[PDB]
Amino acid sequence: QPQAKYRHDYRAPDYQITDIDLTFDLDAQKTVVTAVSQAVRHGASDAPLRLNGEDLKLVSVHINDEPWTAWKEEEGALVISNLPERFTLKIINEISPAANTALEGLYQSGDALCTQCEAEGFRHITYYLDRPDVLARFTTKIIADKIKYPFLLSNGNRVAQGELENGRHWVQWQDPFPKPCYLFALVAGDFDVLRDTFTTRSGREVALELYVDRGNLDRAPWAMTSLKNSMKWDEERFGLEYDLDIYMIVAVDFFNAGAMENKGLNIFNSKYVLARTDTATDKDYLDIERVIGHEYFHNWTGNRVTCRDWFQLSLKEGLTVFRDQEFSSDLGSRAVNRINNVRTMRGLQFAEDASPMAHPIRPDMVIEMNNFYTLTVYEKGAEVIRMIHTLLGEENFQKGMQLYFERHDGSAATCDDFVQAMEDASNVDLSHFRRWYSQSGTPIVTVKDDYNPETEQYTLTISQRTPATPDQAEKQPLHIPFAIELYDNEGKVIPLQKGGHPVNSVLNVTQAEQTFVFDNVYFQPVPALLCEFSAPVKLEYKWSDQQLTFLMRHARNDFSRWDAAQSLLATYIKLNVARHQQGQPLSLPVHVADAFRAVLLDEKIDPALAAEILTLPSVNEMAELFDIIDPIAIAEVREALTRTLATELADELLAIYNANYQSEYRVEHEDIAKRTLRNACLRFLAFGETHLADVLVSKQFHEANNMTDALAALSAAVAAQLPCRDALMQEYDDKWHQNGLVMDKWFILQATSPAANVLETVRGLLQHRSFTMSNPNRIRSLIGAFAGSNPAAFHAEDGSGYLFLVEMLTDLNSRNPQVASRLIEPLIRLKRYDAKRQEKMRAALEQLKGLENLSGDLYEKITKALA
Ligand SMILES: N[C@@H](CCC(=O)O)C(=O)O
Ligand code: NA
Ligand code: NA
Ligand code: NA
Ligand code: NA
Ligand code: NA
Ligand code: NA
Ligand code: NA
Ligand code: NA
Ligand code: NA
Ligand code: NA
Ligand SMILES: [Zn+2]
Repeated sequence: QPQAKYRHDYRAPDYQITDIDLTFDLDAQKTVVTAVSQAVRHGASDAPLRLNGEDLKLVSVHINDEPWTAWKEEEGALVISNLPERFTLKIINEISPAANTALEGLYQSGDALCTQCEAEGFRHITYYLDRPDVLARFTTKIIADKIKYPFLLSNGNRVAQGELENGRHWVQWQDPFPKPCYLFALVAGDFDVLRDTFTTRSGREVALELYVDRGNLDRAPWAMTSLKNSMKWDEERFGLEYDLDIYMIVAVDFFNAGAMENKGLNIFNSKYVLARTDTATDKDYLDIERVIGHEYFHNWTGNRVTCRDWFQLSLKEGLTVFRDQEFSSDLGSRAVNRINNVRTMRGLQFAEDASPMAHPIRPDMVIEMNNFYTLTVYEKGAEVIRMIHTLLGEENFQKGMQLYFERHDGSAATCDDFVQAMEDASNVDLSHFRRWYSQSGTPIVTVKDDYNPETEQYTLTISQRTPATPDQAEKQPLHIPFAIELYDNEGKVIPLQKGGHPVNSVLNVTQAEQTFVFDNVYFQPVPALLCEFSAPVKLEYKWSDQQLTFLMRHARNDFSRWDAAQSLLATYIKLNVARHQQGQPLSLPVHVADAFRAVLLDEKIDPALAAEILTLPSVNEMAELFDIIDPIAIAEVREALTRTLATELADELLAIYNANYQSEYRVEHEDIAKRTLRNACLRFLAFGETHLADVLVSKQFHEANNMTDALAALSAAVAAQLPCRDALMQEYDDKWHQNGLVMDKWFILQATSPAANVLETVRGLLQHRSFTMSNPNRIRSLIGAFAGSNPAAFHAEDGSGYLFLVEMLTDLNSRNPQVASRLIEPLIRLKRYDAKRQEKMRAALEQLKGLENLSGDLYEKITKALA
């Protein structure tokens, strides 16, 4: 069952493989793989070649065409001894795509065959040096039944093709860029193809090809459009062009993650490709955009420069997430992007950094590498890259990117290499900054202020510390870029300065405790603190309600207005959760409701921003405010708050809802912002007088000319338990049952229902005609949404949620351990809950620990959780 691997153990490989020639005789039941690799020894003469392989049937081994006798198979490996220094290795083996339920390696997605090799899936295809610092030039020949698999795709360009007897054919591909094997891809199947072209700024014409299941071609143009937008943006912002002749994307229905950046042949979860205005929401459109961009941006940050080892995952993922965010932000509402990314950081990643699974963005220890494709590596990773950007500014940051590619193009690099490039290009010292790579947990930054009217000085006294996490007992101060702005009482910025000279508004918070003194502060300021969430930290500062509403009215950056609103609410969320636990109803000062009233009626606020201020923090974001989480109190308080605001703001809500009506549906940023505001008003309106609400919601649902508006109405019906809910839910089922992606939204609504009988409805749905345990998207929509997005039901006092999740994980552990491990995450958070909950959650985890054939993926999490 073991065994953890450790970053500090990295060693350069004893052998390299420079070129690999693959042939697949493809069949669902039995695929024959022939792999001819050119190998070179780099380590000691007597070192055996250790190849990784899993679930392979070895047929033969030859070395320079000599059948080899000096080898043995061991657990996960083929160990070949007594080799020359350079030689040709030839392996023949068999695998069975149809048996592959874990969806790693070569597997079946409906009638298609496709691959997923990151992290360590290639070893499920043949015996190989399945480690990302081994880089080979691939040539791939695919042979298959012509009728079942008319399209035979791999990385690169087509260099040969032929027909064979018995209705077979083949295509051979060649990719000139050396690659680690996690970037190998193969697809075989029968597809509709949308083809288009992008012309790079230096005049290279790239053929673009999007492969979708037959009948899905009508849902492809947005994705193709987003790809072109991605290519253009990476040229304009980063100076990067695509480096091949063709760019293929294949949308498949059975896929564990969102998508995969395989060189020239990305494979996508169809969730992040398929859109039409009646099937997909504005959010889907902007997610498709994000993820198409992300995989495209990987071509440089990931493919042209790869990872020395898997502990360096954030080198590509943090950076590529930063890039997808800058892309979304440049194209759309930068404020909305930042706000949402901050909501994700505070509401979801902070929770992980306080969990038993906590790790630094560059982990030190890993048992199952698929457990480290995390909010931390990705989202916190990007926040770290963004801190570098904050510290260097754009021009220097882009010089660091240039030095990074100039030094590392065509190699496997480390996080440390990236930091060094940024430091050397910029001349900004990032020694201390590197500690963000090696330390887990969320720093807490404590600020106290003092204004001195005699000296006309404002002084901030800033402290930091990070609590211990289960993985690390010593913690040390980080280099926290801590952006401020100071406002006079009319809302003007006060120049920051000291002893005659300008001071940078990004303060360098590097120690446990420091003081910063600003001079020439003629009037007592109101500060904005941690502007743009300039570091991924908790901020402890004793805001007055009035300072916060002042900021809501006057802060220069849209984000600071939002964030001031969140700090205003936070006090009253905490108040009312304590009240709720004593049986006391919601209490909200009049002046708080008035601050949201003012936002509804301020004509000068960008509606994109108004919408976000009028979107209350989620139950996950609310949970981050507390030492011990009470999910039932949080959920009832969020409901009560919503009903309070609905009552107090009813007329203003209706007015803004009506004013933002749009007869034309467009996927355009201004339109989206208006719709988002409209629908934010709708959420409150749904909790007004019952009949009025029922009529308004039902009308939106029935008269919508797009899925954004239909879903928002259905969601509101569900959330407020309106009388129309059952009829609208049944209508959506009747209309959409045949469409998995669209039914996923309905599964989410079912799983997150506040109805008393939600669990029972969810169990029933395991037999629904649109549900299947074979499909990860369906799993995550129904089961995962219950456990992870309905904490109130998941954490029902009778413990029924935990038992339900145990039953589901008991199946998934064997079927698909990666989706199992995603779904176990809520149970591993047990120590945030009260003792009675902890006790039932430990018991659920102890049941799981006892499973016959416990996957490594779950073993890792369960062990940390029970510690
Ligand atoms: N492969 C990623 C998603 C997309 C990406 O990181 O490139 C994951 O498995 O979570
Ligand atoms: Na071959
Ligand atoms: Na073996
Ligand atoms: Na990836
Ligand atoms: Na990559
Ligand atoms: Na923008
Ligand atoms: Na595994
Ligand atoms: Na994976
Ligand atoms: Na809000
Ligand atoms: Na949380
Ligand atoms: Na906008
Ligand atoms: Zn990625």
